Amino acid sequence: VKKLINSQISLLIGKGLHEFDSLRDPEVNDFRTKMRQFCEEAAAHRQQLGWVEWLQYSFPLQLEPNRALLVNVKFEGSEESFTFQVSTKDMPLALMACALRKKATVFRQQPEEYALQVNGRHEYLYGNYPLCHFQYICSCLHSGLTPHLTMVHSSSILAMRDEQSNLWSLEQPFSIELIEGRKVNAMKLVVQAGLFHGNEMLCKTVSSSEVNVCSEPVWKQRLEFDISVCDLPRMARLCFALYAVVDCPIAWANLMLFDYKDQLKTGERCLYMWPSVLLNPAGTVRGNPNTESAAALVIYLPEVAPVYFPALEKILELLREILERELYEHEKDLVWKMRHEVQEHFPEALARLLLVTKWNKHEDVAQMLYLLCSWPELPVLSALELLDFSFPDCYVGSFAIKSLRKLTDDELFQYLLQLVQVLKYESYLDCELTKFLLGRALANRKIGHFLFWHLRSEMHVPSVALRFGLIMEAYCRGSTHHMKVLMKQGEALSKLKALNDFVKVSSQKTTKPQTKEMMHMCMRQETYMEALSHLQSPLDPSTLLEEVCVEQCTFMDSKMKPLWIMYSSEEAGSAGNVGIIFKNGDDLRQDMLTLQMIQLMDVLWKQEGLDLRMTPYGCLPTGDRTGLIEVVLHSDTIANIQLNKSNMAATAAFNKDALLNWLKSKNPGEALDRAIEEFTLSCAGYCVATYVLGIGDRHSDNIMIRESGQLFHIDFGHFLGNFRVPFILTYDFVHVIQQGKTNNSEKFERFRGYCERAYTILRRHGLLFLHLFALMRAAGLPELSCSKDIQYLKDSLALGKTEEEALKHFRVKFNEALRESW
Ligand SMILES: CCn1ncc(-c2nc3c(N4CCC(n5c(=O)[nH]c6ncccc65)CC4)ncnc3n2C)c1C
Repeated sequence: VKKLINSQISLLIGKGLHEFDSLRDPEVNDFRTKMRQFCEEAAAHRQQLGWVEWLQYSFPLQLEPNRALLVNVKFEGSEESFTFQVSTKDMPLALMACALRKKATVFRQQPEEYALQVNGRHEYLYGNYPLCHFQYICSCLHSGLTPHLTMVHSSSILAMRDEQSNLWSLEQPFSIELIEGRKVNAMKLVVQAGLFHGNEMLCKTVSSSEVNVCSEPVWKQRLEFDISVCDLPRMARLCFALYAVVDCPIAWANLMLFDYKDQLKTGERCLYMWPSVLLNPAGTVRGNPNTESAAALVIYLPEVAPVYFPALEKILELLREILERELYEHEKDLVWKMRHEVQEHFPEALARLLLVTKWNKHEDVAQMLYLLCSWPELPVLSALELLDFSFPDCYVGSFAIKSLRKLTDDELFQYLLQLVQVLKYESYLDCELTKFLLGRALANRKIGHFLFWHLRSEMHVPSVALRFGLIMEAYCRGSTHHMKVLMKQGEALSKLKALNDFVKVSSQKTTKPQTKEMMHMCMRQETYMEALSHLQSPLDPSTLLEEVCVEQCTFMDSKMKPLWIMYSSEEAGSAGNVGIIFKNGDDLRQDMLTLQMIQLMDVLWKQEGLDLRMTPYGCLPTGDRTGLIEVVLHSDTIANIQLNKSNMAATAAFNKDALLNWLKSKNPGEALDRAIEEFTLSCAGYCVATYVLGIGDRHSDNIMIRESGQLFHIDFGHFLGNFRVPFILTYDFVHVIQQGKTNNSEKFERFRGYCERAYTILRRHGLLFLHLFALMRAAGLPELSCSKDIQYLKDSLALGKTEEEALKHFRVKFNEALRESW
């Protein structure tokens, strides 16, 4: 029971709980206890919520960002069903009323006491929303399906809730002693060091002497820095970089001069260093957990008495506009001088002010903190900038979190990826971000679900394993029922990896149709049939992966042999037919980030009243170079369509005609003008999106098109011009945009109009894209590793330029892409 839950949580996080105890770090012991209570309390509150409020936790409504329609409905106990005529603008209650009246006429004798469960899905229909706003109904429109719903009474819903229950006086120049080592290299060895607050240095870099290349060296040098003990900030960081010289980095190590309880770090410290794959302030402040092979640096932090960092109470007592839109020294002085009026008249310039203050001056810092305490709540966009590595202070961070509490579950969900990456900056295990995320995660099952997998995937990384395992453990104490749902997924993912290795070996000896049959034999085995069937999709907790259709399952013949897994459900009909791509051996983190952005562009466009028919399909990294991808049904690649396949409905003489012929065959009659509008809008957005993000290697094999006419791109392994990518236009698309005519300038200017509208809309939001890409420098993706990668986004959107200049410059780029297009 208790051991079962503990051994289940270890099974789930992929790390033994005992490994946390064996450290004997009281910070860790303190984190597990504080959080467990926090998380446990959230579950207690959650058990007293009303059935409709419970549905908002467990079944978050999936909405869309005069005409009637057919709809099927039924009840829980009985299996008989009925159909109705209802408006797109009608409410769930209106639908539930006719459903109640039809049962009241068949049964022969209160809509507010029912909820419409989508059959064979983890979705419900309720609230003050017109039937059109629901994704499941909006889906039934384009597919022409019959919505099948179950009338679940308030009593039955509460039965599910029940069954799912669980100081300044020290004015000496700061110094430390450098004792001995235990490393390998061959020359002479040196040890640089330095103090930091964020990216900036608190003083100068003090190197040691050139001891010869050969040992477990001994220096025993008192390294005295160019800064006083009184001038050290609460979040002072001390780096170390060991290297050889006659140029060669060997290892790096960082640590906080203060502890988590605010006390200055005393005496003797052994630092287990990480390799290099010169000085790295961004890197984690905890030591390498591979104690055996990891080299080290033993040092002494001199004592000075039990000294603690001053409490708040103590600190509390201690041509202007022209430049406020980096800066000079005479300007830095002006900004700092005027600091009072920046609070009063320019509160949203806080981030700019914090950068001009001297963090190596406890007076400037006390006066800065003093102002910051009485600063007003900034916007969510401004708060995201305050979570940058440049703002390490806790008071700043705690205030940034204060301003992100207003995020909706959907706005939180949009930024969640970046919020998990900021935890990699965090100096102390317990923090407000962790407190926030975890609290929000326990308030919404979809946020908890998605946060979980964001943590769970990076467990194989040593720098975060401890941090993330602890947060996940906490979540499982708070979400005991969801933990089981998540295990079923883990077991499925566990099998998928085993099955995929088989398929990878098999393909090297045998052939594809044999491997395919061999693979299906493995799937039919007892453990695989139970493990891969019946589970909520990791890509979408509302989709249910029920019966795995083994005959339809396969893999693509491409290096990593990605598995193609297909599902079906009797209870859902066609809505229960869903496919997933399991990938292993490649990192999908970049693909998820490229997709997150495309989806954000669709939101910012949709918010300005512009729907460019984008297809931001699910992609979820779940483990070590492991993840799932969502199969977008009723779609095929341009290469598979351009084949110009023999005796198909799209037989064409030339390549240009292949595309449009495919659309005529999938959208006959009046349906084709809708499909070309769909194609034009989606193409505009994907032309703009791939241009802004710089997505190269765009061949017909990785560009797709839906049977509805919507264009979409796949395989986002290379972004930000890291194969300077130009704007791209293919003649085969221009031809379709032009309704299959060599000259339809009428349509072409509408198209060019969408590319111009879209492009400018994103420039107005250029800072959001920059603010979110700035927090991803924590993640460590090969192509999001420096300011030069952020410079691509600044340049592509042209933020330094005005609207007039950027649009004029973009029209030339658009024309240039049109000239190169044959
Ligand atoms: C990063 C990888 N990635 N990202 C998105 C995707 C991806 N591929 C597809 C797809 N495909 C592309 C591959 C096609 N295909 C083929 O031409 N030969 C095949 N053999 C076996 C299976 C599939 C085959 C079938 C249609 N159809 C629908 N959605 C998709 N998504 C999200 C992919 C594959």
